[PDB]
Amino acid sequence: EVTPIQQLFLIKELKPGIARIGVIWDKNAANRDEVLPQLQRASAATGIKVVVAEVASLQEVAPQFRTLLRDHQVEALWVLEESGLLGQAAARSFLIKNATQAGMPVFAPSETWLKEGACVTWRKDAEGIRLVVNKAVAEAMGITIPAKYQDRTAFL
Repeated sequence: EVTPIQQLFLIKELKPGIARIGVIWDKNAANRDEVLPQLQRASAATGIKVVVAEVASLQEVAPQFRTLLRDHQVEALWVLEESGLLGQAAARSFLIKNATQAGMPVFAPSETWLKEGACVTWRKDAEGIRLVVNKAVAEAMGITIPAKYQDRTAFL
């Protein structure tokens, strides 16, 4: 319900200064032809370069993540859905741990990721976007809440 471009504009204010972000995309997720060109348009609109790494199985997750880190030097990890592989505990734990140990916040699609170490997720209410924030991690990662959302932010 929060669109990819709305998400990337939020990310721009949550981690200000960010210039490169990494997306891990499940090749078996729905809507690739919609989401993936929207990411490139979001990139041009926001000024943040978006690099997408696609994965089909757990053995692809680790090498693809390292490509994002060494080849592209991304500054955050962004996961847009968790219907399949990214909804598995093994993939979720791997991505959060290796992102965190690289100094990268994780912007995640559900509170399950927050319960495991991700920084921020979001929801759309009648009064607009609301943020859900892992207070412990977000404080350590230097996440900043835009002024409009100060009153629309819940801690896990």
